[PDB]
Amino acid sequence: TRDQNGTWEMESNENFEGYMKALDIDFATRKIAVRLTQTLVIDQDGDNFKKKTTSTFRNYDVDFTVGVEFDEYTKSLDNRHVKALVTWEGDVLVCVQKGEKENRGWKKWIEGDKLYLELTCGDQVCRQVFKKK
Amino acid sequence: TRDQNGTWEMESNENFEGYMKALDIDFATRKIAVRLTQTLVIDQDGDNFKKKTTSTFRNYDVDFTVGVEFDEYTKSLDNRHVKALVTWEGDVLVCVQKGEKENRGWKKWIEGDKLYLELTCGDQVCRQVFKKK
Amino acid sequence: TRDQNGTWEMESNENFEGYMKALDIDFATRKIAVRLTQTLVIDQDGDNFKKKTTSTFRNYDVDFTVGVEFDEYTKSLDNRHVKALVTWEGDVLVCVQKGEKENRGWKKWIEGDKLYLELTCGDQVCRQVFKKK
Repeated sequence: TRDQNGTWEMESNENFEGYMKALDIDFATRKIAVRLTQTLVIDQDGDNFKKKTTSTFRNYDVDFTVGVEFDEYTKSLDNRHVKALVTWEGDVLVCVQKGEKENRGWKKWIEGDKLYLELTCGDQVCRQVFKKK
Repeated sequence: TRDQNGTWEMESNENFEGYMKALDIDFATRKIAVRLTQTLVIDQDGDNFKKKTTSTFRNYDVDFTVGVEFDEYTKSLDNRHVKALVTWEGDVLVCVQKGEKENRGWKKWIEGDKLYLELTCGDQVCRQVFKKK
Repeated sequence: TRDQNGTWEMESNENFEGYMKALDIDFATRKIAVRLTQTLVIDQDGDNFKKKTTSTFRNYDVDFTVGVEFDEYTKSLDNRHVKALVTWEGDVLVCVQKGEKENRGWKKWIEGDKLYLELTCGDQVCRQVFKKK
């Protein structure tokens, strides 16, 4: 309970924009920091502390089952809650995002050794291609 | 010498926001770059140069001893000078940050494999949880 | 058919600024997202998906030959096109960037185990020091 010697990786975070706003800090810097995850390296020898804070952007996670409508909180983009439904269309993974936005969803399909992802939102359509590593 | 071939890690950086202000660049975009550290990989083949610039977030280091009041310059928050005093209250590491802000401090305690950090400034409290790795 | 379980690195993608503006988000956050590349780790077990998207900076690469004037599109700063010519002045690597800004260039020289970089634009000069690793 008193031994902080360790590399610590951040897993959550609460009222942080309010803490930065209370510290007299502006939009941008607040808008960056909300997208970062910190890592604390603490070297403690008795009463002596050495702390290092490393930042590396807020990883984003999504979990779903094909055919099971689930709640997708679309952070790192537009902090909205959307009901997502993933289905198989051949080998193309098609998704509908029921929420505040109309015509919100995406389509993803594998062609050979590459993954193609088409993002649809209203009138704007985003096509994305990924490379295997 | 003319041999710049090497991985170079940035150690300083002066008048850089002013350099961006002269380049016609605005607040926000400047507020990102001031929080970045670059690493240059220089590959020299005769008179041919190959440079790669990798950008990560700046790590911050703090060293203190509980019971010894020290001056903490909050470079990782809102560039302020505070006289900080860290004391043990049971097994909870409590800190008071005497400065321009009232009720400014933090508390840290280890509970199992997780680190809990509460940041207090006036009426705003920021909760952060870290996991051991 | 159907086993995309694998680490994917972003290589192309299409219209992203229009998609981000349509998602009700902009200003600071818009200026950052255009400079990031994501990598997706997909863990698929039958009909169960676990996806994690970790992001980093897109990084900038430059290739040139000393004495050969080339067209430099100055991204990661203020998106301008400058005619750049890099020449040796003793042991100082000097570059002139002919363009919209006057007296715009940089100089680079090795001093011991450190790399020194002075960035000049008009009246503002940015000093940067790198250490070899």
